[PDB]
Amino acid sequence: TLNGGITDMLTELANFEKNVSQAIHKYNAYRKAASVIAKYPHKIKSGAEAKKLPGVGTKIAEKIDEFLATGKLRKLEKIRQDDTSSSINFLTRVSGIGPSAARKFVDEGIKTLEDLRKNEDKLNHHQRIGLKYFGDFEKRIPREEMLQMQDIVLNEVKKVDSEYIATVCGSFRRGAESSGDMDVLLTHPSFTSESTKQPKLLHQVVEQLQKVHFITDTLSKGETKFMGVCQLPSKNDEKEYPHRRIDIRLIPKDQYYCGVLYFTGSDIFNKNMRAHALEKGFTINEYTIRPAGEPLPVDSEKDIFDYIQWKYREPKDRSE
DNA sequence: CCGACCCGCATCAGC
DNA sequence: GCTGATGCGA
DNA sequence: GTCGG
Ligand SMILES: [Mn+2]
Ligand SMILES: [Mn+2]
Ligand code: NA
Repeated sequence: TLNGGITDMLTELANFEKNVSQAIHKYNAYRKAASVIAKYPHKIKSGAEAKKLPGVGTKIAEKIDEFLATGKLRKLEKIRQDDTSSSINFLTRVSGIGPSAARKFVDEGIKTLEDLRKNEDKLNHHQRIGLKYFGDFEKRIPREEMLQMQDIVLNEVKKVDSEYIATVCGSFRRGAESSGDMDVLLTHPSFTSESTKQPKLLHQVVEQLQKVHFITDTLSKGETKFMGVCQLPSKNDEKEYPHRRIDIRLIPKDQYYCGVLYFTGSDIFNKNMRAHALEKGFTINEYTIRPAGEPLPVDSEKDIFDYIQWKYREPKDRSE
């Protein structure tokens, strides 16, 4: 329920705008109208009614009519049948395949996972992992596993250096009963915004997690960001836990809190809070919040909230 | 009528 | 080689 | 797509 009929239709319209139309802003517009209609409390019984809401303009209001009147969106119907667009859309679901490669692949007739597997040369490194773990990466990871996942990371990071500070942020920090990836925030004293008193700080952590057979594959690895694959150690004659995504960020200690607010999200919430900082006369990024002038001081997450006249929303409520 | 819409890493285009 | 643009995903 | 200059 919950105007679910509309919000699906919108969300579906959005995924076709990103993946097929490569119209990133129409995608955002649709998801937006969707997240708003989702908060509206009433059963929308009219396009005009929905048009009262912000984010709902005419076109979406037109579409709500066709939907409410026919239980169907003839555009969406056509799109779902369409071999080309159905494929470009599907392949996006492989990490490393955005809309741009999706369309290359379908142009050359590559349209399925089977077609991808027997085209391994035509896949860069990332897309080859994305295929190899296509299943696992769409599986949700239970909080019970998030915890097992947390222990290993905190345990191994301190084994490298007792001065590191590692914080699982993301859906996890928001109490969510299950999460998609493992987002992890990392800080060390040598790395500050002012200076980099030690190198390989991220590397060390990655190699250690890789030494203990926790991190199994790398998608992208820089000085300050890691994107990777990891796997709980299993038991004897027992099923192998699924392969899971993990993102590690090395934030300057001085900007720790601007990084927490950011890696905690949510993404809809983040753009919702960033878009309110601009109108309140501010710019908020994972490092700083600026007036764009000099770095405003920060020693709490709420500090950022008051700056834009926002009541502090406990991490559990930033699920927008 | 029209422009705006909230950064790190890999790969590629081009010099 | 190098820089800068683009894709992709946080 | 939607909104505001
Ligand atoms: Mn996450
Ligand atoms: Mn993530
Ligand atoms: Na993808």
